[PDB]
Amino acid sequence: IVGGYTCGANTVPYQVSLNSGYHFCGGSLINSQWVVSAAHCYKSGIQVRLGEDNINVVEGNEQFISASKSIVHPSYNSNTLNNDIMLIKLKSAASLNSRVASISLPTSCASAGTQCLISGWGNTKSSGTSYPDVLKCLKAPILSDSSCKSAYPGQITSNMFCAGYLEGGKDSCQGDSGGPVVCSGKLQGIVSWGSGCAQKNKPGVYTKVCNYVSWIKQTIASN
Ligand SMILES: [Ca+2]
Repeated sequence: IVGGYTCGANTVPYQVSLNSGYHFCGGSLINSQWVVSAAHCYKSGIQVRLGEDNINVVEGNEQFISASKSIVHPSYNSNTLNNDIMLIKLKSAASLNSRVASISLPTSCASAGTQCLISGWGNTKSSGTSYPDVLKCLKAPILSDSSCKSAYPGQITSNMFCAGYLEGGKDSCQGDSGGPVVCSGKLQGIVSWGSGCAQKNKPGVYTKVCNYVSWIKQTIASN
């Protein structure tokens, strides 16, 4: 997260870190045994880390649970990042309380202008590299389809939306991928891509979760 703020320990209780010896992506807990992330985060050998604030220090609310299966969306195209979404099942159920909690799926697609909370452990610099160790947060509005397509001609599908600031300075970034965009208490986006970070007229691009609620529910119901 570039230009954000320190969330505070366990204030984003659905935020997970995907660990394969190191944090490599975020995700969102959507029930006690399922996490949703970005398909471009896929790898074997994932351990899901819940209850994290400082990902380099054991602070006392962590749950470390290995993945039993990962399901990349059947239509994921890694070249275009269309359908950049995947589901990760936990080997055992997470224990849920105030510091570890699932985030509700949307009942509808949120509108341009809605303010959302974007969070992750990714790079905090647009020129250079500094990773924060504790969870960072950003409040940002969903942008119109027309501003999104004008920023990224030929690249925005119906499964994507932009959020952030056309002036730059505030954005998600490398290492935030797979993590949440939450608006009015519902998971509306997954951190997916962007040209650099916090650049002018290059806002963040996010997987549009509302398109995938039926796939997520039916996948969970049969796996
Ligand atoms: Ca920790």
